[PDB]
Amino acid sequence: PPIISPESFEALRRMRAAEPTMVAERFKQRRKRELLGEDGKLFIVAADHPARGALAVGDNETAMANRYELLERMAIALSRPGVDGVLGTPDIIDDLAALGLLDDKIVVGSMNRGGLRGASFEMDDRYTGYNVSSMVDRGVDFAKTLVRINLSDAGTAPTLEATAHAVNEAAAAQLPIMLEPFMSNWVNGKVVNDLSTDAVIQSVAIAAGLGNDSSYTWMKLPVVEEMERVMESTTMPTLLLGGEGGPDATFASWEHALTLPGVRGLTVGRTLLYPQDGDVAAAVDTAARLVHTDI
Amino acid sequence: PPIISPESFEALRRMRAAEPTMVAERFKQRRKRELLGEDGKLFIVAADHPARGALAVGDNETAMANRYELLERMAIALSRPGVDGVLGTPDIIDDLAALGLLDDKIVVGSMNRGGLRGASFEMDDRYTGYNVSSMVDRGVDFAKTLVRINLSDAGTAPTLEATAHAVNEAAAAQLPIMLEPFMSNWVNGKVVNDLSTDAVIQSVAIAAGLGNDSSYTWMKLPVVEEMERVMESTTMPTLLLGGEGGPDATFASWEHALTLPGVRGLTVGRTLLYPQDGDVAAAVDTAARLVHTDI
Amino acid sequence: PPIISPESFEALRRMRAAEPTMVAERFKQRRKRELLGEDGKLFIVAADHPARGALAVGDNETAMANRYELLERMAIALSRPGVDGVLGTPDIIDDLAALGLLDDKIVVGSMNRGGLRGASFEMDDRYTGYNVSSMVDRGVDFAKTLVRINLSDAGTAPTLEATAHAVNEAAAAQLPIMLEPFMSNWVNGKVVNDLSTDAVIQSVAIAAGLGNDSSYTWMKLPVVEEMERVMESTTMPTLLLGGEGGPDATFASWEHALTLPGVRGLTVGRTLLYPQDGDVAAAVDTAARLVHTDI
Amino acid sequence: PPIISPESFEALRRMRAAEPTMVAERFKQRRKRELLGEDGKLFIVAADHPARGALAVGDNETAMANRYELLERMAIALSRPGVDGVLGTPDIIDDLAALGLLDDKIVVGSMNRGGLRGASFEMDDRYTGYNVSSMVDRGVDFAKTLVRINLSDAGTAPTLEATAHAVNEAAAAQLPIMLEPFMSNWVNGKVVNDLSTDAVIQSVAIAAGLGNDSSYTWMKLPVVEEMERVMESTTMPTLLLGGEGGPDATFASWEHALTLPGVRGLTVGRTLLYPQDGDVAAAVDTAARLVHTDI
Amino acid sequence: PPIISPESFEALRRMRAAEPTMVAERFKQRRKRELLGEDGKLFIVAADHPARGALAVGDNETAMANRYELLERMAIALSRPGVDGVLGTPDIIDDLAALGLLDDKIVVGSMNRGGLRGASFEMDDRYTGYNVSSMVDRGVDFAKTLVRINLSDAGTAPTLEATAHAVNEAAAAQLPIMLEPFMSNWVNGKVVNDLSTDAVIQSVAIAAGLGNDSSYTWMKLPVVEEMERVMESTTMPTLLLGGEGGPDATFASWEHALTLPGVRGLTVGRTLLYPQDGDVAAAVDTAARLVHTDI
Repeated sequence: PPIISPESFEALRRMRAAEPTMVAERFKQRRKRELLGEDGKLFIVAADHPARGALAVGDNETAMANRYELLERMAIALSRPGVDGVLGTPDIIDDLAALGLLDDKIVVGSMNRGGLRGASFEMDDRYTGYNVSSMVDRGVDFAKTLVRINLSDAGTAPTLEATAHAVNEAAAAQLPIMLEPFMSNWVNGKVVNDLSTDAVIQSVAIAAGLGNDSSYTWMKLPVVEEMERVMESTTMPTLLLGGEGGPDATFASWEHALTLPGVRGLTVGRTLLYPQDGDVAAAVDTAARLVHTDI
Repeated sequence: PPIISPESFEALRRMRAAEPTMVAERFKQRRKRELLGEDGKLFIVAADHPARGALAVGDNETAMANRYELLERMAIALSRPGVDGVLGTPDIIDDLAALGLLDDKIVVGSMNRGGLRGASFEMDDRYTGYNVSSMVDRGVDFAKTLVRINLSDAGTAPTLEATAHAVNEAAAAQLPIMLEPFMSNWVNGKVVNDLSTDAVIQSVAIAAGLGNDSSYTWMKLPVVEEMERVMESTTMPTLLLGGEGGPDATFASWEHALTLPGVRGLTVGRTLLYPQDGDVAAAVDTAARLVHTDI
Repeated sequence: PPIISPESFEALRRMRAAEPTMVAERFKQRRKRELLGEDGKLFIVAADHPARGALAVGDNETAMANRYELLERMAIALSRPGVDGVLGTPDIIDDLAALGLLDDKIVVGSMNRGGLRGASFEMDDRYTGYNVSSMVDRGVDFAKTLVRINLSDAGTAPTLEATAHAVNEAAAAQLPIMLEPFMSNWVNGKVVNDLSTDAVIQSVAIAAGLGNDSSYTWMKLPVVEEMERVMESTTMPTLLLGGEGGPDATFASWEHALTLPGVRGLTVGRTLLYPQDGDVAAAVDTAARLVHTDI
Repeated sequence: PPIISPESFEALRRMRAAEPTMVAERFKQRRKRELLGEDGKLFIVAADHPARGALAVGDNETAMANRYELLERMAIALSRPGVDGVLGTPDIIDDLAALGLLDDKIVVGSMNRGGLRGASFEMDDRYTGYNVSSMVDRGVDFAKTLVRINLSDAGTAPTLEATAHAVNEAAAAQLPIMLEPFMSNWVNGKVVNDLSTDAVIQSVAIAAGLGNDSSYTWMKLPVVEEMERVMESTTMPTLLLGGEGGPDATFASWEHALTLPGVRGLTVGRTLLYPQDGDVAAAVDTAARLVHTDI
Repeated sequence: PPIISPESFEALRRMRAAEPTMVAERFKQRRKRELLGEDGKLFIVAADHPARGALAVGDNETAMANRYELLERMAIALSRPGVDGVLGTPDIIDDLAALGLLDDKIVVGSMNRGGLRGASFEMDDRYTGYNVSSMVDRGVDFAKTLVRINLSDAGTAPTLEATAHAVNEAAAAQLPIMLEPFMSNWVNGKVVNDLSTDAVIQSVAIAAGLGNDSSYTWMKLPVVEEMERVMESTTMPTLLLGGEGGPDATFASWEHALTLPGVRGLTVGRTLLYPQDGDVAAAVDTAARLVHTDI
């Protein structure tokens, strides 16, 4: 049985059209919760890919292209016990908020989506989404940024500076800010993130230094080879991401990394929503029971 | 018998040189109306092309080049029952304002016209027209932006960011903002919008994510192949546009798309004004009865 | 006998050097007048070319190079009945002011001179002179901008946006702003304005759309082929300019265009200051009698 | 037994996660001291390299890559008598602060880290770390900037201007600001600082002139050939840096330069932390006794 | 017998190090004087070259490289009767101020030094030194700018605009501002100023037009061929500069130009300081008597 009835969607569409003020109102009447629960772990489902022009999972066009299904898959994930929140661009969060599915959940807002997938300028990842001002006003609990560092692309320069400014603002507002770093290179006209252990470590050392106050910054890192060595890179709270996809082996790598010093949980998207098979509720539970061992 | 006598036009010119404050005065004394009527549909005639250096329809030079005829054709459209409003640049609106043609009408203001037609820099569509400040002050009811996304042109970058800023301001002022997205490519030295179903869908996913609050943003989309699939791209209120031209087949495609979830009406220009045959009223009427079934 | 005696120039020099405060003081004690007289026509002499690195008339170096003669020729023009005012950069206006020659005259300030003549960057015409703030404070009556639109030169982009900002400010301050549009192309490494009828029309449609309020904008257009057709381009008050030079034929073309709808007068420089024969007063009077026909 | 225990690091990781406010609080409760002691000399240990993407010492990857060891090595240095303070990016200082290791110490904050090591854009060293605002608020005692001047790289331009702005702010806040100048060139695709006597002198003359008030600016120079001649370049307080590494000869060169007019001490990192032998305490003490001879 | 004793210099360094507040204090306790004396002439010694990376005079490296000798040579010049003041970057002026050599002297601060000598970007002469704010606060009496205009170098564009802004601020603060214009070209990879009569004239016409108020702007021009014709370029107070060097012939050209309309004196550096021989006092007294005929 679907979490969102076609009747609720009629109300959502109908709301944005004639009662736009209700989006913000329902957002603020939202029941808030502490960032960290009793077990100090966090599990967040991500869906900020579309806004960056990335609808693929294994299926290019479809998958994420259909916003109604994206919302349904999200609603399912959020209904499963263990999921603390969601990460999304303003258009995704407002819908979920309007639908009333964000009570007692953690909302993470994606700030920059400028570096569109496949763009000649995707290293110049400009800040096009949430900004601290709107997050503070709306009550989102967490901020997130994508910081891809391409040494041979001048576009990285303005991105490093803009990220530093984002941290300045986030820290000053005492708003936790999640940075997703990567060392990236142009290979055959496409951007490929370097997932080697040393590259990840170098990206963390760089990202950690961005901002005039790094007391509210978290790391969103990829589970890579030799992960206890990558974790010796920072003292900052870290959340793991589940990229491309590959299945049991994937969950196993997370389980191991999840035990490392400083790791506080997961912030996965592509893999949990749109699993290789047809069972979102199942995939989300696995991950969930991996983060919150229900002690 | 023209809706606009040469006397009215004499009064228009004279006023602009003699009583500039009057333009604003007549604009504010304008009778306002609710955005959405009883049937919740909207039909708007567009004429913001000239300011972007695009006077063609099938006739390059002429057509739109003559501002007096443009205004007449507009006056006719606005006089026909069913037309809720007009979309134009400040120069266009001011004239329709001082000519007393704006009663009970919805005014949409074009914001960016920098990406001139045929320019080497037309992907760098800078904000050269209306801004939220002047719209709020003047009382325009709707804001509109052109967001062409060209993955191989760096000019797209600053346009994405400027559009995000426009939405920030529009949302904060609770001013509905209409975004016209497109995926565009350079082909033989000219910019061509990709009207394939998947391109339109990708452009919507990107545009929707622009801004720090997307609770006041609408979509202005082209009627394309497989349109019920394009509409599964957003939950946002959508208005259809009638590009180039082609006639009965055109109206038929609109009629079908007009039934899709979330579609709220039309925002057409080139086709309704400057109809192939000689009758703006007839063409404007055909579309009007398609948007408002006179229930 | 010159309108300005060396004793008077000596004082001008002494003042600037020894008591700069007197320039602004004499400027504000200036007797002001209504923009439009009883016949609603306007005749302004222009001299803002030097600041743009353009001293030629038919004579490259000399002509305008000598500032003292430029001022004399200006003083003569301003002394002839019929001349309502002058257009100049701050350095030209201040001198004419400190010399006490601006009483009961309309002052027009040149805003942008960045696009220097012969520069590889002359399409990037930055705002280097008067700004609305100083004009409002000083009491200048009119603002003027050069808006050359070169479709193949990226420099046009920032110029369009800066011009839009100038109009924003001018309109908000209720300060009339004169835009001089042109379509320009690079030909043999030099910038040449396209004076064909259709190009002028296209430039007007673009310029008219610049700004968030176009209720205070005027047009400064070149007398071109088929001018009653160019005038069907806008409803805005227009002033004619006399470019290069060529003499009786020139005055005749102005006389004809001067009868067209919306044309309010002249804003000529090179041709009346600097006449082929040397008689400024004669040249000026001819022009004046064409503007104010003593009706 | 390490200065920092596993228990304190765990305490740290947990503070950053659940009590982020404690970082700033512990920072402000910090016991402050006068900039210059009784002997007027200063000895500061530097560790702002990681944030710039430079983890090497003789060992590329490792060395600085492990943040926990970096902090330990820092804790050791700070515990040795003679060390007045530390220079670091916000992430480094924050950890030390939380650890309770900055009492009676001088804190210097690295301002720009944009010019990443190995980047095509490393001459465009943007301001990505501490800014005067956060330093004044937090109570850091000193500001530091890297000013590499590459005559053939346009990126130097914005760096010179940004550095000037940093000095403007630092001076206005009466915050001492340390500039590390260098003349740099591209050699075989890599940036190499010119350590010749004349290059260092030229860099000082340039750096000294940056800012609208140079009454709070210090110099951080490299010990080079003919150093009493380099010191005849400025009247400003200078601190010496220990670059690459090379050992006894190194200490000897410092000892000599340390006697020159205007030299006030050391600000060394790579060499004292990460010495060729396994002894941070030994290396640090040797340096400390070179700065404060205990008169 | 040096003007600045070594005990004075030691006191200067010690001040910059432990009492930076004193620099500003001694600067403000400075005895001020009227800009123009009884004879209305002005003689200023310049030393803002180092900050621009230009230490040469005939001797590359040395000459200006030694800041202590530079200050001594300056102290000598300032001690000679007839020298009204000095032009320098903040680091230069502060030292003199702290050394107490600025009483009853005119202080001119150099604003821009970004266009470093030999840089690929030296036409992009950014504002890196004094700004109006700090000059007004400190009490400097005059502002100075270098405005090199290179028609084939895009870097000139931002320099023209930044200069215009400097004049805006200087005029608004009623602070005299000195502009040093030049037409420059790239010749064999190096920047060479065009000293032909017509080029100088063209540069003046351009510079004079920069700013929104040119009632406080002066000209700093080079003594060139046909100088009474160059002076017919402006009505603005002018000061002559002594470039490269060449000796008796040089003084003679100044003496002649010094009689021209509008010329108010000298602002020379390279030549008076570091004379071809070892007689600073002798070179200065010559220049002084030339500007101030003891009357």
